[PDB]
Amino acid sequence: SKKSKPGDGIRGKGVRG
Repeated sequence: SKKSKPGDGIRGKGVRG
């Protein structure tokens, strides 16, 4: 979800946490 972590669901743009 466009941050930094290895998965988001919107590819691996990085989940928000």
